[PDB]
Amino acid sequence: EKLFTPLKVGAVTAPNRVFMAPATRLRSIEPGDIPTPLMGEYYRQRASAGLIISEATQISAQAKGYAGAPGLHSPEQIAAWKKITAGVHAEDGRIAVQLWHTGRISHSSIQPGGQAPVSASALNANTRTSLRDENGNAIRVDTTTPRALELDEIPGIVNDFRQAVANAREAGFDLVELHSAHGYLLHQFLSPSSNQRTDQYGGSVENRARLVLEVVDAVCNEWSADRIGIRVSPIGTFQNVDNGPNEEADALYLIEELAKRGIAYLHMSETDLAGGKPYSEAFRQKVRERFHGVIIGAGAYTAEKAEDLIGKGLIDAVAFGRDYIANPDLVARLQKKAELNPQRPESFYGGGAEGYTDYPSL
Ligand SMILES: Cc1cc2nc3c(=O)[nH]c(=O)nc-3n(C[C@H](O)[C@H](O)[C@H](O)COP(=O)(O)O)c2cc1C
Repeated sequence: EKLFTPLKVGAVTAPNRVFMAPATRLRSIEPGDIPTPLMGEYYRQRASAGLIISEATQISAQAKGYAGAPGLHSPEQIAAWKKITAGVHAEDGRIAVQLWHTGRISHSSIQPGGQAPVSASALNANTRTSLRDENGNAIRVDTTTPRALELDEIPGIVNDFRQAVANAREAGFDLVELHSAHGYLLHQFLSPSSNQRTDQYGGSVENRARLVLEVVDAVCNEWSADRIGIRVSPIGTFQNVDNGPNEEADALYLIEELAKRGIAYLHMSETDLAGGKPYSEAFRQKVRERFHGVIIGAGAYTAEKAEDLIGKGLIDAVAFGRDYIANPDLVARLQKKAELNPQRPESFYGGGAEGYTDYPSL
């Protein structure tokens, strides 16, 4: 078995390969998009993970697309996240913050000034996001048509990611994960289906990857490359954002470019929750030979699949989403081959302690 053996992940060392995947739970305080003591308890319960990757966290107010998702831009947010990271560290854990801009997967009612969200192009995502009703309960609402970012606004986006990483360092996170997956802003630029720009940020793969690579360079300069990871979902379709007709070639281009920066990790979200075609071993080899840090796989993994691919040398760690939602001590359960708690997906999004901090440890 290798799942329970240590792994150096940039500037930190994980004691096992069983990582907690990022999971939006939509329990922050509004107004202010502030993490809570209940969220600190949730993460503290999971601190035996080789690495915790937090729920997606806004880099700015404009980045917000879901009511209840936290930010890392305000002083009050920074102060609250400092308590959460302290709690994880008190339990000898490690925690990374996943940073996002939702782009067009958003709604005007939670944007600054009530105005349209932004994206690469002015095309509706044709999906829903999650708002809150007058009693604070999560509700699904159609996304608002976005405005295309003007060329002169793109430096501000890069600066927002830079500043959020600086804030993550102060807040005590061990690493950052850039959310370049799942149809959110960075992926909106990457994908030909959502990016119809005719400037240097659209067209060719080199132009479509331009923004994400500018963000990577900015955050590496702000902190250090050994503190930066990135989540990608480059094969398949995710929240109506496909990866285009040359998805494999384009993914390998992006990975080769990320490798030049010497970042800590590459986290690949292999399928969305509705499924998709599995990665071939050949494609995993092509990824492996292009990236020289840690590769994290995710998407309906079992311990068996993780051990298989780690032992084949194709990935270094596995991130579990829903199993970690329901099992705070997943590491111990997997080590002892114990049963897992049953999942309650009706409480994944919104609400309070129920379905959040009340899944028992062994
Ligand atoms: C309730 C829920 C919230 C999620 N939120 C995020 C998120 O904030 N960021 C992200 O990159 N993926 C998110 N995901 C995807 C998970 O990280 C993970 O890739 C996915 O659950 C598939 O893995 P699993 O079969 O182990 O659950 C979420 C999934 C679920 C079920």
